[PDB]
Amino acid sequence: GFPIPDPYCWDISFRTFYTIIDDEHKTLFNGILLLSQADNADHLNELRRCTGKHFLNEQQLMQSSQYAGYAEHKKAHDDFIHKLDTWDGDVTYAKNWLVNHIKTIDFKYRGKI
Amino acid sequence: GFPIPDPYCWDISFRTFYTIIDDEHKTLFNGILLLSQADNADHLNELRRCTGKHFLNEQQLMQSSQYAGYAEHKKAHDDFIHKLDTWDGDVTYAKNWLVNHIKTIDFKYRGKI
Amino acid sequence: GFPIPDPYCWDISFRTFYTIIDDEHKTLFNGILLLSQADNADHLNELRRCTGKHFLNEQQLMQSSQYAGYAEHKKAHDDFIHKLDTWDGDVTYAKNWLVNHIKTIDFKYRGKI
Amino acid sequence: GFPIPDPYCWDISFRTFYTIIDDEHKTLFNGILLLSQADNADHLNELRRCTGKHFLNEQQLMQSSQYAGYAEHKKAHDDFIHKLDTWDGDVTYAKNWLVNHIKTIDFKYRGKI
Amino acid sequence: GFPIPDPYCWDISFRTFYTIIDDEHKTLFNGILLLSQADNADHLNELRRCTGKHFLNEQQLMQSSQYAGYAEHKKAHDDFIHKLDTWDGDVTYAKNWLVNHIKTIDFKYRGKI
Amino acid sequence: GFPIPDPYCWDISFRTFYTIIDDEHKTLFNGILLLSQADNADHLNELRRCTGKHFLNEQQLMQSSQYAGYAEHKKAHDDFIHKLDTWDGDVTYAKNWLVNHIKTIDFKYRGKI
Amino acid sequence: GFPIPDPYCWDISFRTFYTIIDDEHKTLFNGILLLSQADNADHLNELRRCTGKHFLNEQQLMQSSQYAGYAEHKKAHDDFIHKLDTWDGDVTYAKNWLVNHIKTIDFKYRGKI
Amino acid sequence: GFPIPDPYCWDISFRTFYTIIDDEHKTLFNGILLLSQADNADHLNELRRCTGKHFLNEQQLMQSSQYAGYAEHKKAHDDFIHKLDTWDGDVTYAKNWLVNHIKTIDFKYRGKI
Repeated sequence: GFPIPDPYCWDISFRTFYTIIDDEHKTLFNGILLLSQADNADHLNELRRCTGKHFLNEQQLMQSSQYAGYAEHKKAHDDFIHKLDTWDGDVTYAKNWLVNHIKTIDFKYRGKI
Repeated sequence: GFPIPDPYCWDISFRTFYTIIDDEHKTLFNGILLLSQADNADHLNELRRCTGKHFLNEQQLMQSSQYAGYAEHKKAHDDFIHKLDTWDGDVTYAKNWLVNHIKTIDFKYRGKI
Repeated sequence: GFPIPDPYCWDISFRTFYTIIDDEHKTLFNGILLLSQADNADHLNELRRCTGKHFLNEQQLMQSSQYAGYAEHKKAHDDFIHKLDTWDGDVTYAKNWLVNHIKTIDFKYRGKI
Repeated sequence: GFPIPDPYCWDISFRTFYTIIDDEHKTLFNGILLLSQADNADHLNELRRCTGKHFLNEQQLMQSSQYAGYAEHKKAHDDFIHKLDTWDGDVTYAKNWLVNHIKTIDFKYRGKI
Repeated sequence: GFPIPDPYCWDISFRTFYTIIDDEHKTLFNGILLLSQADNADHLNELRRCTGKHFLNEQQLMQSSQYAGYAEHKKAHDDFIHKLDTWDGDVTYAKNWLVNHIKTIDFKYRGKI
Repeated sequence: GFPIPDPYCWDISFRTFYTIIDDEHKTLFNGILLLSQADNADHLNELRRCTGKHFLNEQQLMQSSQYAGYAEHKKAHDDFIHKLDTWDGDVTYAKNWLVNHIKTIDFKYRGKI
Repeated sequence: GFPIPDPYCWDISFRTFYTIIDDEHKTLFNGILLLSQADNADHLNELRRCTGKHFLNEQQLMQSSQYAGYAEHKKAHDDFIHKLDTWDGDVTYAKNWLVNHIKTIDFKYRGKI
Repeated sequence: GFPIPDPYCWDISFRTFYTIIDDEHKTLFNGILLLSQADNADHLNELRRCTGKHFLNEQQLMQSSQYAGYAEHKKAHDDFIHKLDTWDGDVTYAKNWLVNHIKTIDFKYRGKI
């Protein structure tokens, strides 16, 4: 278990060293913070758009080097989209999910893509 | 039921806030107006090309954020192409179809893609 | 000296056979049509954006084949941008300008770019 | 004169309806937030990179439609780059600058680019 | 039956009005002329590369507007590649094939893509 | 001093091993061939377009690797554009020019760009 | 059997005449040399990334001209990735594999793509 | 003052964490290695091409985030191009130059571009 930032914002400990990836991640932190402030459709739309987009871009980056962990990673992503598409308002889950995802799954592709 | 513009041209009430989308939509209004002036092959070709192109671009935009309503939207598009490919000269149908499509189906992706 | 379409909308007599160019032209016609219905800011912004975008894209297209008539063409474009930036509500001027510009200046690059 | 969000993070009141622009803005907010926590080099590099990248992309976007307010806008951007290149630790200035810049200068191009 | 140019070179009667397409077609005329001069591997390689490339690009152009005749056209292309991949030295067939293909199959997509 | 192919068409002795470059060259040969059959405007426009496009693309290619012989090369190109812009019907000049240009100036960048 | 360079580095005998391909190949020689110096995860990651990327790019190049040997070539590539993904430390195999691959399989696409 | 790798090949101590940059650097190392084996034209062309291409790409990368140290960096690059354009066979200079350039000038932009 990694610490959950408060305020729930990206910090340099999340750096992957892929600047486009890092810049997209900042948008996912932000989407989750807005929902924590107000659980509404606008905020969910914002997060869901940024998530969908980030997951696809990152997947494309993985495929460009035929990354061996692509299948498993894509599955993790798809499971989170499902959660956003069946949103129940569990912001705590989302806060945790994103921190652990970056620091354990994204961190495993560093130097391989 | 939304009002059918006369002359059958795009107005700012159709704005989606995606400038490329709006610019493509203007070409679909125009294609339908020409057919209303003269139901010939040139006019149908023009509309059919612009429709095919717009539908594909918009679909690509939807996919870039893994838009959850993609499947349903694509199906709506494909049904209209079919109509254009089996054209019977029913310009009234087309005039209605396009107004309702933009204002109810396209308007639902705003803020999500 | 060419006729002014009424309603003020693109027709196949304006085809340049550059589909990209034709599709952008359809947006300039629409832009002038809106102004002709309501001379306001939303409508002028719409024409202005489309005009600026079309003129630059067309200019790029000319540059790609090192078109001999570029400088003269670009000077024509810049003059019209200038009129839009100092709009005076002279919708008749604009209806006229566009019709002649396409049918005389743009028709000139066909087959050369 | 606009309120400063606390915590210093992007919110939907800043939406420009250009998703690319909004997503880059989220990175400038985060950049200023880091500096507000720790005024060090890692944090300033992060803000500086994101700022330089966003300003140039936004500038390109303005240029694509030959935006009339470009020169004034670019001069605003260049002044802020300059402050970052001679950073003085004035985090309050930066919090302020960004908020007003978006809500006044960037809001101005909406519908024109 | 259309006349077979002699020398076997592209002329403006083959124009499709798509400059990229026309420029690629010129390379197919050339590939067939070389083979007519000397039926060797170099010449076949040249034609086969240019054919493969042209067919794919043109197919991509067709798909961008969801051209209704794509399937039939692609099949015609694939049948010619097969011939090149099982080359028997029948230059007369190839000379005929290309003239008839452009003037009857390619000419049918004009204004639709 | 190189032989002039008859018929005036590209052959593999002109290969530069840059497939893009070779394919554009084939269009310049064809352009000169048309003029050699009929010295008219359709034919000159065709050569002129292809020439302008090829020279700029090749120039870009040179620039991408910061080619040392660029300035000299570009000056050669610009002189020939100039002859085409003041065409005098001297088809012999053109047949000659192209053959030597490729086999001397273009052959020089091989392996350096 | 072709000679194995020592030091295990790319030389001009490996030239394919496709500069992007040659530049990528240099990265595969380097990846294998590092492993020969120290069989660790960093070195394997480096080679595996460069291999995955090169194989995909080259495959894309093959497909752009509908290269007839694509299937067989892709299979050869996939078999090598498998080896890297089940790495047993047999650097000798890898040194041999790459030399023979370039000089017999890659060399067969020259002039065809 | 950094050690010179022997054999003169890239190693992970040179990583900048910009995979594109690292992969281009590997080509400069190889270029200098060839010259170190045979001081001829094929080898110098190879280094020169790769150097020109890498320096411009890296320069573009710097420009994309409006890097503060660009002008100083570009001046360093241009000096080395100049040495290659007036090659004197001083391979020791080159081995040295590259090692220090990366480890001092290039290492400086990390995290800022």
